[PDB]
Amino acid sequence: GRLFTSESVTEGHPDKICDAISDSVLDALLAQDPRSRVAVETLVTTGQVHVVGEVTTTAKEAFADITNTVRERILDIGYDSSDKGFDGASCGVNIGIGAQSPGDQGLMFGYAINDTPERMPLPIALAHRLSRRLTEVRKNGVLPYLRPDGKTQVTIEFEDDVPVRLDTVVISTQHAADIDLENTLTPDIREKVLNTVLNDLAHDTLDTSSTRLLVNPTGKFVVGGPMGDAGLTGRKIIVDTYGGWARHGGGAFSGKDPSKVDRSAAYAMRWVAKNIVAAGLAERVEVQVAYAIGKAAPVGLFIETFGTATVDPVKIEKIVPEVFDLRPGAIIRDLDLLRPIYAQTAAYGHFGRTDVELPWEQLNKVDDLKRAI
Amino acid sequence: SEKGRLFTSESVTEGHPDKICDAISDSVLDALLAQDPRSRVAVETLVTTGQVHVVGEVTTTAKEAFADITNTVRERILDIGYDSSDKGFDGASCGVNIGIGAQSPGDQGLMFGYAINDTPERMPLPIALAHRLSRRLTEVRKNGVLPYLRPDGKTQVTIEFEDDVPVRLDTVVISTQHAADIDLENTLTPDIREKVLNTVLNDLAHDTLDTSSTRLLVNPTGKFVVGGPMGDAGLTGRKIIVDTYGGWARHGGGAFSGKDPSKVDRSAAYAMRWVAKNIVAAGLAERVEVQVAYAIGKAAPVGLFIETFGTATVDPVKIEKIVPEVFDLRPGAIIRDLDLLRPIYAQTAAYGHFGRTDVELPWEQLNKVDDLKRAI
Ligand SMILES: [Ca+2]
Ligand SMILES: [Ca+2]
Ligand SMILES: [Ca+2]
Ligand SMILES: [Ca+2]
Repeated sequence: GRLFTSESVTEGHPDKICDAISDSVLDALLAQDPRSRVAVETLVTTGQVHVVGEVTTTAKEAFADITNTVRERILDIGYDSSDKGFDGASCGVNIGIGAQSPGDQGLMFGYAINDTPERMPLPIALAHRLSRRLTEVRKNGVLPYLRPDGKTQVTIEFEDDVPVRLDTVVISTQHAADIDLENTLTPDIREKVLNTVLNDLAHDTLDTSSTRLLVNPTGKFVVGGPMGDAGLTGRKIIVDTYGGWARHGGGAFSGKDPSKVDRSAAYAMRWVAKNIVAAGLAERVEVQVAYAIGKAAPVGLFIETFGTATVDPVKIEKIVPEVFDLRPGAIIRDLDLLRPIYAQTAAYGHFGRTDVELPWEQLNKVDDLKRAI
Repeated sequence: SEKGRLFTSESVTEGHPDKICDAISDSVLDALLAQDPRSRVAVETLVTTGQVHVVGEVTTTAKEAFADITNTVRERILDIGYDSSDKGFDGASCGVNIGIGAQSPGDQGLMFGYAINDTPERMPLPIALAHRLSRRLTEVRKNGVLPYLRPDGKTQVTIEFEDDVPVRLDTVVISTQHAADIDLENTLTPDIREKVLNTVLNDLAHDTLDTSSTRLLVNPTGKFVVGGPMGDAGLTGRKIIVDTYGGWARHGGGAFSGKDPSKVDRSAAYAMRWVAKNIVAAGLAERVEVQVAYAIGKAAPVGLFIETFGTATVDPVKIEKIVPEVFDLRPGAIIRDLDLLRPIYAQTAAYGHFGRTDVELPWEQLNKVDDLKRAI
């Protein structure tokens, strides 16, 4: 029986702090100037944030306010005290962003699979559901002693490609110093985080009766975030996408405006793949787009259905570029990408989100595909 | 009948800002390991216009090496070739800030490795060719053949595959920094074709890849005089697909540079490359993805899974059985057997960690082929 493990992290993980700050700067600029060009990278370490990169924008007032946007995001994450390892109101904030006033050979992958309602691979889907729920129970006061930093890991056993057993769940979370790990943290996390997520999913074949749950296996986790650590933007690209289950062409998402094809074309390929499986044309699919210098539209569109197609895969390949307009400008227009919608994507995955509606997750092309067959 | 598949991968030179960071992070690692082989290192680097910021955490007895980190940083930048503001960056005069916490002295995981007989080095062809080109691009700068070149650069390779055979080199893009006085059409383009593209193709001598109609584009966006961190920013661990298999294989996550070998994200990824390469070299498959599964509380893997994509010459179940008999995949054993507690990492920080034809790395040795053949 094959095992597969994926992980997720909360918004309080230092690498995710950086992704969120980078995309908070992006959203701030897009809110005032939708055509801003942005390439913003964030570093955090003990007591400090360093935001660098380049921007072309007319949004000078938003640019001036970046320092405050940074602090506010850190406070929203929940870092508001040195006791927690980090305080957005009093940490160091340094800005080294160059500012001015105003194709390529490419491959990009997308993936979808009918193993979850959100059409994601089960290990990453479950890991993200758990990291989101972990944060939710902190913020809604159900478990008020929790602190922001955390990580989830999910190992599933498969038999002939069917997920049959939930093998291991690891949940590591930051928490107040007075909390008993064995008699308070562990059962609260089992009841309020693991069991609620498993009930939400109600998976048809995943046996969770003998799951090994480990909560804070390395013990006390009182201080977290950048304290005694460091984070950078774009260091969780597998967490951001498919958890290792699918191939990745390279390129991080956060801090990049939608003109960056690494972001927008990856989003488009997810959209294509999700609509293909939701249309029942395959149970799982990897979609690959090929772009060439000097041509807007793709020079190639390839799929792999792993034996699960219900129609000829060559037919699927033919109809995708008829149904979808995969020119970069069309993707931007059609998904309405020149809007401040990115800070929300910077933790808990860019794909398969059950808590927010994202343009590239909409099943608005299922009918189109069915008509084209 | 399906249209031929296209696949593109890319590589960057040691002068690309993200690779500058990988190199600085691993140069700090090597400096520490040279004095204290058991140093714990998690060192991240940021560069932007005129400045380097090195952060993270270290546990080491190598206090003299730690004190010298600022000089190690400057020396790496100068070795890359950034020695002037005219080039965008000067290792001797740029800002260098160190914010590293210093002190004196398992996990649920999955990691992938891959190999394939599409190249001599048993790497996927698009990334192998991209890396050979980026290495050669740097080589002709440093050896004086094309002395007007400057450090920053990028290569991209698009190949057409028909029924899994690489049949055509579709496009090669070579983007390189250079001196201001250089004629792009009449000097740079023909020099790059002759000294970089043609030499690499002749070295490779690929039996099926037709290069007679290759579209070569040299600096398609024009002049590239200033580069590196100038008007840009780089960070450690932002080229993980360049570092590995160029998108051809699955990646479990985790960057390499700035991490000592106790980090399983690095050492177990290296071990999986070693396993996959030996499996293919032993004739057990033409291509293979190897997946190792670790559990909290157990040193040895709880699973070892392979995918041979229909190319196995023996039962894949048998391959799965013999791998953990022949390879000791306990983290402590990988570290000992590959001799990882040595200053060998700065060299890995550009041009790929896998498939290197210019340097001999422990995880690329075919010293387990005989063992595998005896176990069948
Ligand atoms: Ca059901
Ligand atoms: Ca529709
Ligand atoms: Ca041997
Ligand atoms: Ca024997």
